Amino acid sequence: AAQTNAPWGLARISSTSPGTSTYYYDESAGQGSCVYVIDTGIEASHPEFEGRAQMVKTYYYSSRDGNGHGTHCAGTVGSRTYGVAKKTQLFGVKVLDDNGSGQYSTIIAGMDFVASDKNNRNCPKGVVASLSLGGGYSSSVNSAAARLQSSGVMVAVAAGNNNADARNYSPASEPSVCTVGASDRYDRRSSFSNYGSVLDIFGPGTDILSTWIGGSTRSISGTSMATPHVAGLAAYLMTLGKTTAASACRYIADTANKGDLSNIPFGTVNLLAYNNYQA
Repeated sequence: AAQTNAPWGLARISSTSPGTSTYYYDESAGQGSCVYVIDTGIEASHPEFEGRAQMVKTYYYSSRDGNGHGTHCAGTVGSRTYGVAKKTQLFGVKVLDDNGSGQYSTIIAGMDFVASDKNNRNCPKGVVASLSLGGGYSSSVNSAAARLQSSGVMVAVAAGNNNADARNYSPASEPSVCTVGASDRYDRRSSFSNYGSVLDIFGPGTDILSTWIGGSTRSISGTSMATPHVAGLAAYLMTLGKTTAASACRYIADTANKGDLSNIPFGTVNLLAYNNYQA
């Protein structure tokens, strides 16, 4: 399948070169997979989600996304126009308040929630969790992310936006999950992207168009935006049967575009997520 005039990041993940604008992908499109977006919520009523999104948990007075961040990330995973995996099922877990903040105890509870809640959902092709959040190093936060991964969920986490070594941030620094840095449309490391040996992969993160609250759209930047590209890619590849939740991060690294990014610090992987789709 081909989506013309796609957001640059979608085109990038199906291309061996920057500078194109059509996204190519197998029509299975993540059908039969599920992606949890652990964030500020999801505006599931947005036409872009087509009834495939739902809120399943909140720790606050509402499950609604009063911020937009979670809706944007969910759109990059799986919206019809802005999403990588256009037929996946999206499940929202609101661990962040409408200011975008959350306590680590709540975030940990949300991760353990997903590890159990997947047993209440129909995801025959597999389960992914996208975590566009983080703060300073916490062994308890890292352990929660490790549990979620161990339970059979492909965990993708943002590297962080400090232009610093991600070893000092959580859950970015957890070795067993997939830690995602950000790149721009010219294949440069995004100016704010964290780096370091704990990164597994880069995805598009600068000037990413996706869904927003109020049935709208906007373009924003962050490792928060790169992470759902990788989460959606994992769901897509799991639906194709090419990999599993336990092996998808390694598979994405195996099949990535290699050595094509600029300003990658020595010791950080130079790997850009790529779907290897041959139309």
